[PDB]
Amino acid sequence: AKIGLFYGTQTGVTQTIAESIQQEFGGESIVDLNDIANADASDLNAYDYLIIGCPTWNVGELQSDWEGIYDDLDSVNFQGKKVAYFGAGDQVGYSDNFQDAMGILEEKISSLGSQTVGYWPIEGYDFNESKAVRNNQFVGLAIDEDNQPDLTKNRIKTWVSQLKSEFGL
Ligand SMILES: Cc1cc2nc3c(=O)[nH]c(=O)nc-3n(C[C@H](O)[C@H](O)[C@H](O)COP(=O)(O)O)c2cc1C
Repeated sequence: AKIGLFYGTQTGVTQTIAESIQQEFGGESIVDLNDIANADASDLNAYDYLIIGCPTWNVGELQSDWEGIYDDLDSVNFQGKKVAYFGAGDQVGYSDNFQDAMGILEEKISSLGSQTVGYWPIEGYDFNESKAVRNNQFVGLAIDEDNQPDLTKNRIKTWVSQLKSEFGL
């Protein structure tokens, strides 16, 4: 598969989202699914297209597995790669840090030469601050199973549909 999806999860929500995304793209022949806990930063070198999934924890912090590999990202050559992002979060309980992890990873990875694709509009959400917002759009798909579980299915479908174009599909 030409697309590599790497996710991190604490309670399993980001994993479920990741599995749905793979399914929407067309299955394992289209998208390789990997838990970042079982990977090396160098594993990211193999793809032209990447999808990064990471939930935010403990007030604007990266999920533990992403935190662990964070300093190793500098060794990956992101030049020429197109990267999309997604994350699970809680806009009500953490309105001042909603989807912060997604924003932290995007800032790092994009500064290393990659091009971010898959921006998502902020309509329908209610939050105060987020490090994942640029030009009034999220840098990736913001899922909220804690407060908006009924919107998830459609959010994934629409986002994947828009992504296909960007990933030469
Ligand atoms: C104690 C605690 C702190 C959290 N901190 C944040 C936060 O700062 N920002 C946010 O958007 N969500 C935050 N969340 C919400 C989680 O990201 C959300 O529950 C998500 O579904 C967890 O996904 P996981 O199963 O993939 O780890 C927090 C959740 C808990 C329980």
